[PDB]
Amino acid sequence: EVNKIIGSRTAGEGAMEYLIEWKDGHSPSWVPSSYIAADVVSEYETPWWTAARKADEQALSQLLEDRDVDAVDENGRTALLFVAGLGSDKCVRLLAEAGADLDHRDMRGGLTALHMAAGYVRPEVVEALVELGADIEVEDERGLTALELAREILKTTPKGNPMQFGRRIGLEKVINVLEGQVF
Ligand SMILES: [Mg+2]
Repeated sequence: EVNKIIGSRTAGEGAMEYLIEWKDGHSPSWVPSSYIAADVVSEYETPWWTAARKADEQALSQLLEDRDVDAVDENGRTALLFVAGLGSDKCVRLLAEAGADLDHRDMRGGLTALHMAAGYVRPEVVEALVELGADIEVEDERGLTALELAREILKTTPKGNPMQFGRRIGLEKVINVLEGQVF
């Protein structure tokens, strides 16, 4: 008896709830995602995930009016993780300013936005997350901080062509930022 979904929120640990405009006229109220049709939920969430994967700052800003900054997908990713991995410091800052949990861990290894930024070699995003107050000591399921992950990826990166050489330079910048080195 859903007319439309008119809002989203996180609940508890890792759950989503939706604000429902009811067909029969009862005042809108919050229900767990499981109480209503999967297709109506999926169709409501789509523009959010599209905006995050496009690092579309304008669309994220508009959608935030009614939706939770920390909406999670099936794998426990929030928009912050998607835009951090893509290297969008503009969208990282937008979402942080909107109240995103900077320390959110996913369910595909327990990675944070800082692990995504370190692993995809996004030094400006690592800088931004540190500035904005991410807890750099948060560990993934393997017990690795973002700094330890960056060092691991550096050790597995060969030195053989100019693109690989450049990747190593970016990883070294990630490492220097997380170590708190003087620039
Ligand atoms: Mg350690």
